[PDB]
Amino acid sequence: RFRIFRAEKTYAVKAGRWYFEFEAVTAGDMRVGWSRPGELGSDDRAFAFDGFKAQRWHQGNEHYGRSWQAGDVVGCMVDMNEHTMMFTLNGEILLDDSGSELAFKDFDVGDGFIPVCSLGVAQVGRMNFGKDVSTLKYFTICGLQEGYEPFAVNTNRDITMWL
Repeated sequence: RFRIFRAEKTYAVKAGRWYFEFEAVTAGDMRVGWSRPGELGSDDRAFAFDGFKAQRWHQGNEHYGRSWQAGDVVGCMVDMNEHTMMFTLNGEILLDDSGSELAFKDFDVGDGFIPVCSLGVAQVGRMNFGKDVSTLKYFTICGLQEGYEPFAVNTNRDITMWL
């Protein structure tokens, strides 16, 4: 079986610019990206980078970026206002075959998104939401100046209020 990891769904983002990292400890079959709350990216429920085969997945697959080596770190960026997603591999922005840095675009906000990843057999990968921002490895190279916030910024609050 595959192991699927996701942020707590209450923390889904519907606006703003958000960043997290995924360390590929092994270099095989894993995927990482953004999931709606409710084969990652084979359907409409997630938008994912496949660093094993160098593909972007949403409702199907296309070549995008390049494959990881063990120890590489993927940066995952979503702009919920412009409706775009980008990925970096060791800080370098990945492109599709048309030369675009927009991994995905023009999606509907719906109920928002949470970070997600999938780990296949014998795979090891770790999401870092940046609660300790200094543990992010490539955020200062690409993410910080561009105005993306570490996803942990959205998960520090644990109280809600009504009336």
